[PDB]
Amino acid sequence: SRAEDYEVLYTIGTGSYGRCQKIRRKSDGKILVWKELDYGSMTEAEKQMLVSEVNLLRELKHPNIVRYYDRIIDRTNTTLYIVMEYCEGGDLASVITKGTKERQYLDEEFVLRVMTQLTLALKECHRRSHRDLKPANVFLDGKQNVKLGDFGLVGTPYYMSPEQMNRNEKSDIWSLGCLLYELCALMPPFTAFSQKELAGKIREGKFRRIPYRYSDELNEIITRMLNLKDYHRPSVEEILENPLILEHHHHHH
Ligand SMILES: C[C@@H](Oc1cc(-c2cc(-c3cc(CN(C)C)cs3)cnc2N)ccc1C(N)=O)c1ccccc1C(F)(F)F
Repeated sequence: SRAEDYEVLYTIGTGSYGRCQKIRRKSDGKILVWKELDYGSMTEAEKQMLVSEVNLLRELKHPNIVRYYDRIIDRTNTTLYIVMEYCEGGDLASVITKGTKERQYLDEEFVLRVMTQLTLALKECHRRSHRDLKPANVFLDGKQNVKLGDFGLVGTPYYMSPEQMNRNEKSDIWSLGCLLYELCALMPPFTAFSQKELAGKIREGKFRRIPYRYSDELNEIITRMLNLKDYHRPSVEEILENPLILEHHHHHH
């Protein structure tokens, strides 16, 4: 459990937060990644909070939750390393953006994967009661698995549920609703330039149908998650009972 145990291959992302690197475990050669965080400029409280958060990541083990492996302390450089599984496919935001650029929609089969495995991510999270559902916090591994990251655990809040927007597990369904709709449409269900305009549209509750390449069945379910009334949204359970969702849409080792 020392930085010396891993070798850095190269950097994937920079912050902000700090830095994310693809690394290799020396004992076996397993490819992982770790988040870098320089805690040198933090008070004692912030550091007790940070330690508080990290103890959480150690608790969740689930095939659709980005897997925590290790936490490494380097008091020399005041650097904290959080080591996790490598998700070779990246985040969903990039996939959506890529989709926007080369003007190519994604396959319904892919949406069904994301819909299925993330609904199971939720179901796990609600049970342990968190993480927030947005493209940036959703990762893909090398095996068509879909994993939820730790974000949440200036910009327009596109995914804000009608009830929040105000003063609930059903609020999460809405957010998931917005995420799949964006995966299909390559754009959020409600767009605007100001939050106030946004708010006005969300209270109206209208949006385009997702593209016609997507089945009425898919459209209907996403549409149901975007229902203005929280109690009309399908629960995690009604989502999974849907005829669209099959075994091969689940995670695989
Ligand atoms: C800050 C960071 O956080 C997370 C990163 C990962 C994660 C990302 C990746 C990526 C692979 C690639 C493709 N590359 C081959 C070109 C782009 S990103 C690989 N393994 C990972 N474990 C997973 C979870 C989190 C998290 N915060 O929970 C993050 C977040 C969003 C987008 C990029 C990053 C980055 F780049 F810093 F890792």
